[PDB]
Amino acid sequence: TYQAVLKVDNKVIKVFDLKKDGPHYTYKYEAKDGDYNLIEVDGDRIRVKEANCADLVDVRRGWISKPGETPIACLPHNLFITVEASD
Ligand SMILES: [Zn+2]
Repeated sequence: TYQAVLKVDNKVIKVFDLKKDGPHYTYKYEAKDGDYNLIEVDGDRIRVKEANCADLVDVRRGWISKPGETPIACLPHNLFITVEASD
């Protein structure tokens, strides 16, 4: 079993459990300045579904689910999603 760690501005703000038979939902990160990234968890996988950064690189990256995968990164918003083991 794995977990996704969402970090923004060097603060870990949310840890999502990645369960194969798990729920499907969205979580919105939105800063006071209007910068936002919409996280979508679908069972055991996670992505940024939508964002308003200038290049949408994190959106275009799509889903990750395994610890070794390159983290989802929105560099303009200083936001990162990495997958890791339940330790
Ligand atoms: Zn981005």
